[PDB]
Amino acid sequence: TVFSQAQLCALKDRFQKQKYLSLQQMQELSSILNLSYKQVKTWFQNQRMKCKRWQ
Repeated sequence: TVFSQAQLCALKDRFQKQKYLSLQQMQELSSILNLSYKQVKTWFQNQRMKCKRWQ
């Protein structure tokens, strides 16, 4: 239920390139990292909610 440091890098890496992923893309990314899609899905949302200028 808690992301490893490498996983955080990988998610943070993509978010810097893409604030908005498609459902197919979030499924693809959750497979690589071995995390639930819901987990990946929530992560991006939480991430976007922190700043106005990422919305």
